[PDB]
Parts: sequence; structure tokens; C-alpha cells
Amino acid sequence: AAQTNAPWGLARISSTSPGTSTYYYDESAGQGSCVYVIDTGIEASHPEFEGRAQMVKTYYYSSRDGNGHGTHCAGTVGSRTYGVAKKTQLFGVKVLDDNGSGQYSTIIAGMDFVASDKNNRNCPKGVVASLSLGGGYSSSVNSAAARLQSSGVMVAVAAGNNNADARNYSPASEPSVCTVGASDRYDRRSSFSNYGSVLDIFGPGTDILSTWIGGSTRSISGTSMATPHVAGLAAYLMTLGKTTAASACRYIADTANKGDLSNIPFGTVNLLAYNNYQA
Repeated sequence: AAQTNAPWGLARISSTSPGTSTYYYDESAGQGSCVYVIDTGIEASHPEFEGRAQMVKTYYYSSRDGNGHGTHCAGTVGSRTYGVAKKTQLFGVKVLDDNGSGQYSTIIAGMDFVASDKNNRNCPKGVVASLSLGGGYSSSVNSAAARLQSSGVMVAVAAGNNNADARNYSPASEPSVCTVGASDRYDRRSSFSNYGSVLDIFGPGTDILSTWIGGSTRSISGTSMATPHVAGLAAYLMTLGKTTAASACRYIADTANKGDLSNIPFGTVNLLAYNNYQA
């Protein structure tokens, strides 16, 4: 399948070269997979989600996304126009308030929630969790991410936006999950992207168009935007049967575009997520 005039990041993930604008992907499109977006919520009524999104959990007075961040990330995972995996099922877990903040204890509870809640959902092709969040190093936060991964969920986490080594941030620094840095449309490391040995992969993160609250759209930047590209890619590849939740991060690294990014510090992987789809 070909989506013309796609957002640059979608075109990038199906291309061996920057500078194109059509996204190419297998029409299975993540059908039968599920992606949990653990964030500020999801505006599930947005036409871009086509009934495939729903809120399953909140720790606050509403499950609605009063911020936009979670809706944007969910759109990059699975919206019809802005998403990588256009037929996946999206489940929202609101661990962040409408200012985008959340206590680590709440975030940990949300991760353990997903590890159990997947047993209440139909995801025959597999389960992914996208975590566009983080703060300073916490062994308890890392352990929660490790448990979620161990339970059979492909966990993708943001590297962070400090232009610093991600070893000092959580859940970015957890070795067993997939830690995602950000790149721009010219294949440069995004100016804010964290780096370091704990990164597994880069995805598009600068000037990413996606869904927003109020039935709208906007372009924003962050490792928060790169992470759902990788989460959606994992769901898409799992639906194709090419990999599993336990092996998807490694498979994405195996099949990535290699050595194509600029300003990658010595010791950080130079790997850009790529779907290897041959139309």
C-alpha cells in the first residue's frame, strides 16, 4: 500500500533515503495487534482513530486527554493518516495529568496494569506499549518497565530530551526495553535527543504531524514523537509474523538503516527504524 503526501516520518520509516513523501507498507497494517499508549490519555472520538482507540484506565478524575500529548503519540502509532500501524487497536492508560506530569508511583502502577490488562484484550498478533515519558534515574521505574517487557509486551520508551546520556533517565536506562532516540527529516540527530549506549534505535522526532485534541492536528517535536513510530513499527512487524514482543527491538535494530544519521556521538548506535517493505 502507498499513502501519498504522508508525514515525513512515515515516509522515512519505509525508505532507504531521506527526502521522500510517500509511505509504503503492507496492507495488514497491524491488524490483530494492540498498542497501549501510556500517557495523558487519548481523544478516542477523533475521526482519525476510526473507532479503534479506547481509554482503558485513568488515575485521575477523567480519562480524557486534556493535554494533547497522548493523542499525538497515539496518532503516530495508529491513526489513519498519521499512523504507522493503521489498523492496530489502541488502548489509552492515563498516568499523566493534563499538565503532562505524573508521579513515578502512578506510572509504575500503569505499567503493571498493562501487563495484566492485556489478558483482558484480544491481541492475537501481539501487544506493544509506548511510553513517551520519563524522568531521573529510578531502579523501581526501570524494574516496572522490565516486568512489562517480561510479561510479553514490546516496550518502547523515549530516550529523553536533554541532549544528554540516557543512562541517567528512567525508563530510558532500562536495558531490556527498547529505548528510542529522535532524528530529523535530514537524517540528523534531533538537537534535543538524548544519546548513549542504552539507546537501541532512532525514529523520526523533529516536526512530526499527528492528531491533537479538539479533533485537530499539529506538528511537535520530541523523543516522545520518535517512540510511537517504533511502537507502531513493532505492532506492524508482529502482525506480519516477522518478530515477537520479546525479539522485536532486536529485529528492528537488525533491519534498521545503518550509518545514515549525522551527529551521532561515538558509542551510540547509528540505526534508524525501517520497515523493509518491498512494494
